[PDB]
Amino acid sequence: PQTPDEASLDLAATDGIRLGDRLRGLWDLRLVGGDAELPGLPREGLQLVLDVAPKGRGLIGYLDTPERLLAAEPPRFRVLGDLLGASSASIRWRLVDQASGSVAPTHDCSAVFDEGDGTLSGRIQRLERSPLSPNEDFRFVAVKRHFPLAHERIVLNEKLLGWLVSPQHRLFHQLWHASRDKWHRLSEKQRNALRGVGWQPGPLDRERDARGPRKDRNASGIDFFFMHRHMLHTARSMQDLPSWERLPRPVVPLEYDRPGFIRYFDNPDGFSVPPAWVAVDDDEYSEWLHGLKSAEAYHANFLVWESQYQDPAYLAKLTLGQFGSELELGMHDWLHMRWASVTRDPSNGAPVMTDRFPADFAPRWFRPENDFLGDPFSSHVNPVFWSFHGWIDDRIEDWYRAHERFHPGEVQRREVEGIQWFAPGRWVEVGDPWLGPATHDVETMKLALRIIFSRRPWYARNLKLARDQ
Amino acid sequence: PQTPDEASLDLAATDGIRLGDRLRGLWDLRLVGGDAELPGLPREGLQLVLDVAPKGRGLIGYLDTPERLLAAEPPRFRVLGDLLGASSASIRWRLVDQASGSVAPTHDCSAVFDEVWDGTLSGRIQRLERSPLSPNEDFRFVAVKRHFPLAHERIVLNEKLLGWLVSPQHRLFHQLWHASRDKWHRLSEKQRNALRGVGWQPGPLDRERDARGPRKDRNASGIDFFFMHRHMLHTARSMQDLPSWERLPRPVVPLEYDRPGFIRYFDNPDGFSVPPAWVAVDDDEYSEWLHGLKSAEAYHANFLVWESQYQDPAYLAKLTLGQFGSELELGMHDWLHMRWASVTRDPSNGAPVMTDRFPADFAPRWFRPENDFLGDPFSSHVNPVFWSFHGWIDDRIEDWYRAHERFHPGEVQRREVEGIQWFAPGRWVEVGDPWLGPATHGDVETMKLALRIIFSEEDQLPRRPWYARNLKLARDQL
Repeated sequence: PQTPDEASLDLAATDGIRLGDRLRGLWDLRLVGGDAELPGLPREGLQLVLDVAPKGRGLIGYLDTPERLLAAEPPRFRVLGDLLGASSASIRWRLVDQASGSVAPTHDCSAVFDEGDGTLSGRIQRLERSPLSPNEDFRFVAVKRHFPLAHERIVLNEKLLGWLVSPQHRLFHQLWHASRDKWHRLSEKQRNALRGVGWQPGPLDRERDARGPRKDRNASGIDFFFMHRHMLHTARSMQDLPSWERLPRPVVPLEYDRPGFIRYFDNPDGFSVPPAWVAVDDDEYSEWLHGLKSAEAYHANFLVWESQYQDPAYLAKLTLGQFGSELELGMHDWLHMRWASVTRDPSNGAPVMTDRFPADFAPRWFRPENDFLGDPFSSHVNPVFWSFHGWIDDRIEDWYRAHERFHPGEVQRREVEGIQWFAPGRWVEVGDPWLGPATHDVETMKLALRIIFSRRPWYARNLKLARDQ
Repeated sequence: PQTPDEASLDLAATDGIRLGDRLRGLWDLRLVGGDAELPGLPREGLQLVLDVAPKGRGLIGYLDTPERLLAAEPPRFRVLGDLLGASSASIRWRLVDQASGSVAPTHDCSAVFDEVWDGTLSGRIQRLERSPLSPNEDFRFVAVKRHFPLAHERIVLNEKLLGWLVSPQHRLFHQLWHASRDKWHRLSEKQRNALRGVGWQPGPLDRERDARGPRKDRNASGIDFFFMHRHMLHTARSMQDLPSWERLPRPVVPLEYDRPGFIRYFDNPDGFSVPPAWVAVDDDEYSEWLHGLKSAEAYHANFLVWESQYQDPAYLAKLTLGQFGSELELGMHDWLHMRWASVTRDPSNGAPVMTDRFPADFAPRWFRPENDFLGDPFSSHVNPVFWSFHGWIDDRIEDWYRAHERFHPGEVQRREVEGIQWFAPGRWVEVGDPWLGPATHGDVETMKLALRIIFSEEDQLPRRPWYARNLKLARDQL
């Protein structure tokens, strides 16, 4: 056999990427064995921090006490390895003695990954010791620290929380979305049935489908913006819910800000991106969710949306309906899934792979534990829901200021349903935003939802991969 | 017409990537016009810092004085824009008044990008509080992208060492030493006998050690690679302190996480910054290859892997000294040269040049100290970075010795060879006569004549640097 004549760009494949995702994060480390000890370190209460670039194949990290990993001084031990030929069955890396003034490795580490979000267990070898000596007893078990959920870091008081998780509010939110999004694909038999219970989207016999051919010019976007502004108004009367001023930036890689990287995985402000998960027998959705949560998706899509929707020249070209429709079909769904964490069983919160069936109204799904962002039946319960929906709502004023600049006086402010809104005109197609039957009963909403429905999350049903993906 | 029913990952294409490359960096800003001013800022002496992710389409940055852009406090103005529909003919971004307690933009900027042979941005700024129906405002700006400092502009080589490196004898030696090894397997017997006649065959006569032939990994050619550069380090280090890299330099920290560090990186203070890729005329394959090789994901995918492997006892203990040298040269070595290679430059005045020196072109100007191009062994040894990563490589030989002392104790023996700390022949050291040129197995005009036999023998009329001639793109790159 002949060796390679040159090198090529060796970006990680799916297996290597997923492996790096399993390793990336903060681990609670424990050393076991008669010879299990590291110079100037205790045996228990240690931590291991690992990182791998989104498509990288090298492995970096540090090993020390929790306090020294967050300290500014270089940690005692540094991790250097690579994932060539690696897998859940074999991960290797060396430790570097950063206090010896030398980068030469002092230990050889090998581990196996088992599925608390994961476990690494293996052996450590002192490189100064000869392999011809009796096998040394130097083991370690590292447990990956739980990635804190949004509700574990942003607490919603009982009054607000009681209003969000109530069966009345959950079904309203789901049916309000379901009626808009499905109307264009419902038969008139289904339409007349929803009309019979007053749950048609918009004025009767003049309904405003949100995802049909004329979705951008039928004023459906106005129902989108207003309903959430109405939700923000009532929700903010029960608790201070500040909007995002800017979109959260992706995690800083470990090589440039070690404490910030470590702090990110504690989700301190609840605005961290939950790491993507792998869906059972659905690589298309797993790839889509992964990219949507990636850093390059922030720089390619989210950062663009943040720019466009604060650009007067860009907003002044859109009616309030065009703006709402454009933002809902693109940014809105992606916001939910970027910050979505895995669906948890409502009764105890254990991670579950399956998503709730839309017409499944078992009493457990209504528990406060279910705040899954991928389903409007529960997304409003997540604290992050209000942060980026406040951000969206604030962009309406950028839209108003955009037109006051290029079309002064053509858009008029006006109070609608006790909410700061705008009067109909050249840039406001309608003056009757749809808030459900109130503007145009639990068991009734269930019957309506059953008419519409009677496997991926709701906000992932329209997922589309790029040609390059 | 219909609007999109959903969104999709919108990574930048080649045009968008190159545009972001043109914008990324630090700019000296100048405001011109009767209404040209920004609140709480002077008109002259401003700077603009811009960044775009490797494949990002959003545009971020800051605008303030040089001192405040390097300060920890938030700069006065923040840039937010996007490159949808943008190009050298139109780039737009908004300014945010970070001192106003609001992220709402206060100005609207548009500019055109010129190169004016690193680039120029000129355009207009619009106060958003001012009505467009008002008299046309006079608010222009000209931003000049600051020169990316070269390695020799930040690491100074004393006259003695530098004089030893640029000498025509040393330049031709370095090129012919590489040329002989790398071309031998493709040379006719007429060309081989001709080199043998001048004592420039690679290795022992009639037992030459080609470096890129089928038996390149098992013919001990890698030992000639490691040793010659260790010999070069020894003599060079006797004239100037040339410390090796302990670790490989990390890619630039993005602007979003460390603004001063991002700005300092483009000053190349330690001479170890990665010169931004350039676009080759009528050679997209090479432009993509050079771009990826200089990218951050190439550091994490290739360089960081090499850095790990070549300090992994289990990995090194599986290689003889010849296998190790050959493997490292064919892969990491060439990539090291091109990753830190600044654009080739005219020796007489230093202006960036698109064409590379023809190997058999020995005009007297190429021998000037100005020519320290890393892509050509005729000049790579003159670049200060050359010695940093060749010291790193040389240090890995000791990791290899310790690897074998661990897994094969006593099977590798140290020994002084040609006054250099080396190793004796054995199971893991194929040969004991490293090739340093005619001195070990054998003149200016002679070296020129030999190079002409190798390069000028056929035709000269697809022009790439020496260390890029064996470039290979991954299936995903194009």
